Amino acid sequence: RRVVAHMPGDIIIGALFSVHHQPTVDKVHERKCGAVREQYGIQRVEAMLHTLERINSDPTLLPNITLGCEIRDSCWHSAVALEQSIEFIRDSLISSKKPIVGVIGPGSSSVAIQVQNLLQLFNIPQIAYSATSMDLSDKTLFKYFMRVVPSDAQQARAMVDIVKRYNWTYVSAVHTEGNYGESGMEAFKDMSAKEGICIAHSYKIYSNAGEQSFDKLLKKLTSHLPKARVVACFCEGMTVRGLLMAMRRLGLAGEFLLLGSDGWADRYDVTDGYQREAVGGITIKLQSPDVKWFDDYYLKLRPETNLRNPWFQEFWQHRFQCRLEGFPQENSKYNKTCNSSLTLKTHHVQDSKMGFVINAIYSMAYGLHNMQMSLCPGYAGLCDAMKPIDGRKLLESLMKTAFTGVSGDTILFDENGDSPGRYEIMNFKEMGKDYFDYINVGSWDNGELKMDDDEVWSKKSNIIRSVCSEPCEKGQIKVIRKGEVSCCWTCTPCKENEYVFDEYTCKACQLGSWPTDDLTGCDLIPVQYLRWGDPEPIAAVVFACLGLLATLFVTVVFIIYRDTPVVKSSSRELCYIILAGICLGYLCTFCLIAKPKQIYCYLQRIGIGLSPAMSYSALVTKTNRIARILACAQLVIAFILICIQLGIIVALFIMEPPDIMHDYPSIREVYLICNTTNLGVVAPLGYNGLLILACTFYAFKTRNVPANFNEAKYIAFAMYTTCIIWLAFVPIYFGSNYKAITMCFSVSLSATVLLGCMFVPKVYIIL
Amino acid sequence: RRVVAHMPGDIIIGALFSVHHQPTVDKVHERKCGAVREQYGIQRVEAMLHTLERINSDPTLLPNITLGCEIRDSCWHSAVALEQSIEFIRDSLISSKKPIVGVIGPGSSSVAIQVQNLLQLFNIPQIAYSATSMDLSDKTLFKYFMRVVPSDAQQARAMVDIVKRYNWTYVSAVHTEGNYGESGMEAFKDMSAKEGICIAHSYKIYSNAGEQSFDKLLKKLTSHLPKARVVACFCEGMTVRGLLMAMRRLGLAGEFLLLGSDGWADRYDVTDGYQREAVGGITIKLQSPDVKWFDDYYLKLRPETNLRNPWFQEFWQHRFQCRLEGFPQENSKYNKTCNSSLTLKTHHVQDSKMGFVINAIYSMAYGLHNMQMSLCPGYAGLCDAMKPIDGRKLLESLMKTAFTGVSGDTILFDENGDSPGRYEIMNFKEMGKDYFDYINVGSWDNGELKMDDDEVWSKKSNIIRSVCSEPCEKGQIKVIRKGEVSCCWTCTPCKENEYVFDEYTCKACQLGSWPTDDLTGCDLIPVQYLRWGDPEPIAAVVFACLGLLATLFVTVVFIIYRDTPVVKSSSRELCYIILAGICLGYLCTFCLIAKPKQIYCYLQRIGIGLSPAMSYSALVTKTNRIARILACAQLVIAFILICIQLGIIVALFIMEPPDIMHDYPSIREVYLICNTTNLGVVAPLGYNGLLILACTFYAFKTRNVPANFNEAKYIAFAMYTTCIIWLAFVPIYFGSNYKAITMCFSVSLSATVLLGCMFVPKVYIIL
Ligand SMILES: N[C@](CC1c2ccccc2Oc2ccccc21)(C(=O)O)[C@H]1C[C@@H]1C(=O)O
Ligand SMILES: N[C@](CC1c2ccccc2Oc2ccccc21)(C(=O)O)[C@H]1C[C@@H]1C(=O)O
Ligand SMILES: *[C@@H]1O[C@H](CO)[C@@H](O)[C@H](O)[C@H]1NC(C)=O
Ligand SMILES: *[C@@H]1O[C@H](CO)[C@@H](O)[C@H](O)[C@H]1NC(C)=O
Repeated sequence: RRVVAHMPGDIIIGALFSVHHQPTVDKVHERKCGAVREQYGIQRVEAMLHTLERINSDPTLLPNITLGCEIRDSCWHSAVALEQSIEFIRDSLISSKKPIVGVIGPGSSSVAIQVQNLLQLFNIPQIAYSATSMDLSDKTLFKYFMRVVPSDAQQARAMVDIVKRYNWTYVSAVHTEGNYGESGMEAFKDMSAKEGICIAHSYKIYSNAGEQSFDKLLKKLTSHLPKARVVACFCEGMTVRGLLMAMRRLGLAGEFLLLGSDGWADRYDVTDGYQREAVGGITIKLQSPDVKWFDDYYLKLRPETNLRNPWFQEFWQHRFQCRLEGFPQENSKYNKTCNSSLTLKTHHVQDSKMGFVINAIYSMAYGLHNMQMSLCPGYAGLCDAMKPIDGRKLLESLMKTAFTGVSGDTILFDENGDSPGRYEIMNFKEMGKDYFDYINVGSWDNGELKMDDDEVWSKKSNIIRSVCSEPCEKGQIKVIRKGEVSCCWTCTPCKENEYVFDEYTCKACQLGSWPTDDLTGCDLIPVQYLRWGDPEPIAAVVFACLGLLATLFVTVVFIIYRDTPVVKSSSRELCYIILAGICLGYLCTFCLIAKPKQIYCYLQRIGIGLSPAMSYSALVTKTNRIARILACAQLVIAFILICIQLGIIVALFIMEPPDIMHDYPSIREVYLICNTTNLGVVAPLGYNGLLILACTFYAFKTRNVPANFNEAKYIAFAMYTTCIIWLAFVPIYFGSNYKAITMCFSVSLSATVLLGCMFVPKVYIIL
Repeated sequence: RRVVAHMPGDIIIGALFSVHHQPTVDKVHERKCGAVREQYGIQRVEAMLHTLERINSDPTLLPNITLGCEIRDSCWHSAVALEQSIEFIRDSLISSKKPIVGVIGPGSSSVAIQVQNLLQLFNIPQIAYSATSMDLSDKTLFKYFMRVVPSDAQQARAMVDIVKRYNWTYVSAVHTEGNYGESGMEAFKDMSAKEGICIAHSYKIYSNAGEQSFDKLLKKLTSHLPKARVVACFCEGMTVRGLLMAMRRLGLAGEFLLLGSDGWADRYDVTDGYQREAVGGITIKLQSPDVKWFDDYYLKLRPETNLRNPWFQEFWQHRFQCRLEGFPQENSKYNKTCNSSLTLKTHHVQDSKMGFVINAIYSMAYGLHNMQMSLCPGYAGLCDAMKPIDGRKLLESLMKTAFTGVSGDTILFDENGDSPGRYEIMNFKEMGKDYFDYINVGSWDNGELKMDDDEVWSKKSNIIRSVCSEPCEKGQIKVIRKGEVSCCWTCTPCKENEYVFDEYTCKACQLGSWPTDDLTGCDLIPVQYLRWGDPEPIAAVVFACLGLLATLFVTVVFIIYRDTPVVKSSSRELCYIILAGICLGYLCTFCLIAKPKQIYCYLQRIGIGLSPAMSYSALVTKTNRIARILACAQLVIAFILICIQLGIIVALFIMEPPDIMHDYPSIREVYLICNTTNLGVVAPLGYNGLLILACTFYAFKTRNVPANFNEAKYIAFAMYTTCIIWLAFVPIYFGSNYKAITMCFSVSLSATVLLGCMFVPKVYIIL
């Protein structure tokens, strides 16, 4: 029964426009709707009527095709829209009074969803101009749905893009609870993980929550205020006003950067009285090019002339509160009559989604045109393959369609039947006096963000990067995981020996290698040289040189005077073995102090093994001779004893072959030593000790022999001193790391005491 | 325009019955349906007409309420059903010619789903009588849906229940591919995991697959034929025929137990010609009580009398291929006329879902009655709160409704708007000759399965339990995981020392504990006793006794004759120390061989430490005396030497305090020994060795002293033998576990050789 605005045509596009207000709870079953909507309603019906006239008058597309329409009141309520959609469907069915080819979707998403659920069963393509819910992106559930508006998912995309632009990490996130805000925050946090942006706490409040509730929410948000300053509300306007109430009450303004979605977009009524409260906030609007087409088509519309629109007349009486008695719709509500002088241009503000409506209409027109060109390239009108027009092929054409819209830019439909995003970023800035207002600060389009950074803050004193992680020191400071968020670093330095393995992971490289200046990596420290002017090495060298000079002098003296009683007092043949042993022992000091080559690794051990063994073998033979007392015999004994230690050295070579060892006293210290282990040093020392104990046993028996001018007494004393020195320096050797120096001093002083205690009396006597 | 069977009433229940056949592809847009369905169609319209008359005539419920109906052709096709549903909805809307309160759902599930998608938007409760798809169980998607039939999920439940009853694990599973079979197999495998039933391989074929494809499927199934014998097909009849073609071709019958869902339920046409092919198969049907109500209401229906049903007349001409020229529906298709004598009782077979239709009708009637009683307990007719009847409250009543159905049992609606399952299990058994047919073998109801096991196989020679895991041996056989399925055990035995920790997991308990007979657990083996009649212990005891007798005799003899030259030859005072040492050493043997008590742990070590040390201390003093040669002095030396070893024992007690050790030579052997470690045995042995070496050194000097009638020579020889024995038995001690026995023999023989070599000559001389 309800009146339908019917424009005649050949291919007939239906539409649902929210002409009347939502009926209250009392008339949900009767379904008597409220007052006529001005901005959302009749503007749109006039829009499509004029648009269809223009398309009818445009030879550019659909040449011999006339497009009619039916406008049915949608009342912004699901029930009424469903009634009207039923009327559409039955008309189309009984047609098979004319079949509806497609339909322009209702405003609200919560209504468009149900209308889609109904239309999906009859292959009726629907195009929406206001449905922005992202649950309509599915094609499993809503196959026949087309949007010239981007979903709220793309609002979330724009917000995350601008946050990325301003380089923030630890931002707070609140959202209105319901269909809108909840899903919006889900999308936002979905697209946050792809950017590494952290979220403080996904707070969730109503628009009807108490002032106390709002204050509690503000306190909860401010709990992390020092760290988190940018609060993204996927918020309704009333939520914004609630938060502003809370901010004025708590007085915690300034740090709270209110980044809002399409809530307080341009709606200053949201923030009237609270201009100072939320200055510097960032919001988003849909791009709405003011279309002059409708301005010209609409401002010249008088009630009498505009006969085609049925309720328009009625609208007049409500628009101006005047009762046009002359007009058939002589409503008794208004007292005064309507003056002919009263025009419509006054207070004329067109809807904020006018571009979208026109875009949807052209979208369907171009869909039909594309399908016509695909299937009817013959007759300029309706071909054979179009007479039973089917929704499947029309939707197929509509998926793969594009054109320049009335707005100015192109309209593309992706896989999910969504137009690309087209947003304007705006800031609630303050003027000179208390006249704060909204100003455009750039645009967001299809992914590319063109913001005007210089416009906001007017300087480089913006809100600090809300982050839980200050940039770590490039030296050794490594990130940690506090377990709270994914961007809360405690830049604790790595170990002195560690390097920067990763940004979040630290490691220390292999032994010997030490990190660089900035711990970029690590490098191997040079090995020790062991030929130095160090006091201890030079002291050893001086001692060895003095010993060599003394040995050479005494050797020469004893070789020349080989018949004197003083020389005859001792073995005039076996002393050469002593001299050779002593000289080799002295040269051992020089052997150790050099570059520790493989050949040197051989020679050093060879010398330090042979020379002491040889010397003490001669000593033990001499002591045995003395014991016999109180010479082609003892030579063989001495040779065998020397060969014993030579065999020991050979066996040690066989067991553990020498190689140039990179000795590591620490990990930050690298020295170069041969592979002489504990066994490799003890074994020669063991044999030397055995010979020394033998000498001690065979000489202690003759501790008090003053023969040859007090010879044996001083020899015994010196040997006791030598034994004491050996037993004292063995632990000093093992309890230190200056191994080469210790061996040098030990052998040098051993030979020195021996030579200086057995030969100095002899030299003094002879000269 | 399409003719609607309209029964007048006050509360009007619509219905959709598949009156005509599905229109072919050529007339999907024209929507001209095919021939009139007999079994599925007009039976049901007559059913509901008579049922509504009866409910109208029953004062038991809805006293002053008359129920009308509209029957609209459903044509088994989605498009026609949607057209008719649109008509219903528009009638109901314009009513607000009379409002439809509810609707009886279309037959097919693929049609009921779409009709539900349409009706959900208008609060129109729908009850289905044939929709068995389990995607309709959801209430998120299909809120206003009621089923008097159970879903296919419950067919899967029944199959899994019977498999559980017959106790099978490793069963093959095949399913028709599509809406039916795929979802059915999903449900079956869902409910299999709750029972631990394994699946061979979820094979998936069409009903249109080639004979080659069917043969390939049969080969794939038979690939596991020895292990898996029961093949559950959630199968269409054509799939069954395909599998039977394959079975006849391959000739792999017998082992293949065809457990089928509602495919070849009673449809012998599926298995005609293949009676021998799939004997012994198990199938399921919906319980269909043959309702005599409809039999009486329907058999007395003549075309002329039955004016209320519009197409019934037409049905007549198609039912009998006679053209009733007299009747207004004088179809020209049939040549012959209709004889008045021609009745309808011939070949009368009612539909297999008659009970379900009547149950649905009564279900809606009882829903209305319950809601009436809930809201209108006043006027016997329509109260105030019912005039604008709403679907929400009607569905609320329908959810919480129950009654005794026409079938005989109750109808309950759970949370998901589903009636409980009611199935009859049937077997394709063989008669005497080649006359194999279906026979009922029990029922399944709401969860309780009442099968007739004795009916099937007629003996205990059923199909073997198709399992991958034979029952493991109760001893130590543990299950494994081959990685193929969750019930493929290889009953490998556990370790000899292991126990049955779990059915699938094995473990071995703590040390010492050994498993029981059946490895139920483990128990601690008793410790060693070490007081035995074993040959070696008894030999030690005999030796010790002989030694004690000899020692006592010689002690007495030497005490009496304490002045003889033979006795005077040795120390006539120090020999008492020797005798006491020897006797204590002998008693050590008895000390070791007993229960190893804590006090015994003390005493044994004390003795074995003191006695040898004391004896050898006296020996070393004697040897020192001899060395002085070649007495209140040596007594103190001996006492000090004894106290040395006593202090050694005390220090060993301090370091490692004795405790009763459960010694474990192996894990299956438990002995009881003190905590005498290597150190605790070597230290006394070390001291003993030191004294022995001292004795050797001091006696080897006097190896050839024939004084006192060849005394020292034999003593030296015996001491050499003793040293050899010690050096030989130390490794024998360390290279064995008979520690107590070894110590006993060592000490006993040491004392024996000592006594028998130092004293036997003396005794022989004196007597
Ligand atoms: N964009 C709207 C608005 C929208 C929204 C989207 C989804 C769910 C709820 C919901 O309600 C709110 C609340 C606050 C801000 C914007 C929205 C749409 O419905 O698509 C737009 C037609 C609606 C209009 O202009 O009134
Ligand atoms: N039980 C049915 C039957 C059914 C089924 C269920 C779901 C999807 C497909 C489908 O097709 C098959 C194929 C073989 C066996 C049974 C089914 C139902 O549609 O509910 C029953 C009304 C259908 C009838 O009697 O024809
Ligand atoms: C982070 O943002 C700042 C401006 O706030 C700017 O330096 C740049 O966009 C980002 N930083 C770097 C190092 O690129
Ligand atoms: C497994 O099934 C068999 C009959 O096939 C029967 O023993 C019983 O139901 C099950 N087994 C046991 C041990 O209960």
